[PDB]
Amino acid sequence: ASSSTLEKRIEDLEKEVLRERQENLRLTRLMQDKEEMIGKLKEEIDLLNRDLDDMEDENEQLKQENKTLLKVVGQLTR
Amino acid sequence: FASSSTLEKRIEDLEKEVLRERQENLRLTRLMQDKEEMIGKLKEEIDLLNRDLDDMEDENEQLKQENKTLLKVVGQLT
Ligand SMILES: [K+]
Ligand SMILES: [K+]
Ligand SMILES: [K+]
Ligand SMILES: [K+]
Ligand SMILES: [K+]
Ligand SMILES: [K+]
Repeated sequence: ASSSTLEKRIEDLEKEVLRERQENLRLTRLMQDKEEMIGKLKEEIDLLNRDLDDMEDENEQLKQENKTLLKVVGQLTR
Repeated sequence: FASSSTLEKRIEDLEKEVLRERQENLRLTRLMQDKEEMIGKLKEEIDLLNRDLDDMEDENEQLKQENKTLLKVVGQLT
């Protein structure tokens, strides 16, 4: 094993380490992005479910009003 | 100047390092694929909830026009 070949092996491997560290940094940051996205989506789901609950309530209320008005008309017909 | 042995160990160490960092990036890659799947399902859920909210919107409008008609009927009778 000649010292020149060894020194070049070291040079190459060190380049490699730097490269893969860059790639890992990239992946880590991307990971944080995906995580943020998951958070926002989950929040959006919670909001949508609150909206859905609100709609269920407004509609049930309207159905009871209709039931009442229909009942009234029923009385004005008999 | 560095010993052929010294160089051999720097090489040893660097190779261990590369293998380590590669394992780590593999881990991150798989974790990433997970995050993307998760995001997919969440977005799909958002689609279903928005469809449901649309359905509730239509039903809401139908109940409101029905309500208005009934009010009108009550007005014409008494
Ligand atoms: K070598
Ligand atoms: K290499
Ligand atoms: K890390
Ligand atoms: K060295
Ligand atoms: K090292
Ligand atoms: K890669």
